[PDB]
Amino acid sequence: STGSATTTPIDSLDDAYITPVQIGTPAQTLNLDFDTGSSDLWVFSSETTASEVDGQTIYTPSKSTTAKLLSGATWSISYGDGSSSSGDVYTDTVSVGGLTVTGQAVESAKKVSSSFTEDSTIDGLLGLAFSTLNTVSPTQQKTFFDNAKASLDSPVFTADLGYHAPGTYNFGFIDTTAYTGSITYTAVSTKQGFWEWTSTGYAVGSGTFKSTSIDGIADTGTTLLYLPATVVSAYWAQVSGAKSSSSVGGYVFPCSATLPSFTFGVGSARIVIPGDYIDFGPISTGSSSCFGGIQSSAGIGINIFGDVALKAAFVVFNGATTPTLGFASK
Repeated sequence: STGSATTTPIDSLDDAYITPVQIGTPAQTLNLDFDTGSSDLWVFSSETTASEVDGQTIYTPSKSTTAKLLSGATWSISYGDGSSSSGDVYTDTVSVGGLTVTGQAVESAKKVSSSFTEDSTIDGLLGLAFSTLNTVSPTQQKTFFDNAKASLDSPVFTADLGYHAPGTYNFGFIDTTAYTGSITYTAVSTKQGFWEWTSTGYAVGSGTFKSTSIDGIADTGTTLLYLPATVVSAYWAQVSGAKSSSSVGGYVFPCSATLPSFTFGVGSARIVIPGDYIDFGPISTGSSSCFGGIQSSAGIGINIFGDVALKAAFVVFNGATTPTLGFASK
């Protein structure tokens, strides 16, 4: 089997991407944030505290003839941005782009933190990291991809995120028309539960490539590119007037600037992030200070190849017995 679904930016800055997902019988369609940095499929629901729901579409398990309470199971997750959610668990039928999994754990939110409530466009998350990170207790549950894998034509999914435009998540096949050149594959460590890999270096603009190992994760659920402070300083030093602002919380730059590209290495191959992809717009409405799309990972503990990086590439998440990642230009 295969599946193919369009993913759409939630706003004009590509702050996140939403993909429609069918849950239950009859189908209830919710727009979920596909997140290769976590491993829980959770939704706003009829059980979510009413004051914490503000415009999201909810899953109502009582209206699904295939929903079953997973008795005793609870979940609770906290994300790298400080947001969180928790609740109980149902199993139900879940379909993405024509690919159907029966018996998928659908984690129903009883509580969500303020940033989830405030984002009316995201109805939940669909985790695509390794199932060892799934938070369900006392019986850990499998991700949608893990449940689907055996049925897929090939044990892979691909992320093709757009810049200021829709893109595609495919399951079970590699669309050879969706990229240019060849796909360069690189090793993955699953020891922390992430799609963790090692970039071979970077360049800023037309500058010479610096060969240096940068361990990090491919995370579709993180907006920006988080890299070591040395690398980030070298980038922003090329932008007149750019500075790290403790009050804003990262590097800012004059909105009048034209930004240089940033290149990252995948083995001997190179992925070029155009400068425009690094512009996240005014820090507050009407400001002439703009927020940078490349930020320091120093306070995280891990480098994160988020959407800024991934949207410049066609990315293969290869879930073969030994997982690997593939990157192609597009």
